[PDB]
Amino acid sequence: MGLFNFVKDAGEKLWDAVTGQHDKDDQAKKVQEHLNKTGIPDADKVNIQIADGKATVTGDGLSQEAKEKILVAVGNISGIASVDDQVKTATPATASQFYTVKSGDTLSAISKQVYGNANLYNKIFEANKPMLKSPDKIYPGQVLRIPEELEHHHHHH
Ligand SMILES: [K+]
Repeated sequence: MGLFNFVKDAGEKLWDAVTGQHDKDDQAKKVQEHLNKTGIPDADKVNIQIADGKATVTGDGLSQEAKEKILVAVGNISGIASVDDQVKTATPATASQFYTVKSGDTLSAISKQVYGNANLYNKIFEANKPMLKSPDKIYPGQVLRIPEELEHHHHHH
């Protein structure tokens, strides 16, 4: 209900994660820019803070999908180990799970893990977008956003 845990070393290499580059809001700056570069929706609706590697998102008035959306992009920074969600939602949306890619897994393999079916790799990857590069282009530490598999009966191919 507050903090989310991520990988640290894994994610977009925005800065020199070896030390933290320069300063707190500068680290955040990269993150904000990163979300704008990637094209993360509602990334302007929120706000990002950085505490060495503990990022904090805030904002209000978006959907929960938008909120977590930012979390993923912010929590997938090389240098960021976690994201403190402080952003508020104005409209009802479906909540998702967060799965961290392990060394050897593919979008399919993890989809099969989270959904029970690998064919749902797209639902994840496209949801991890535009943060995620490509399905088989994941990387160890990629905490992919796992949308809620509504009605397990049918749907899944
Ligand atoms: K990270």
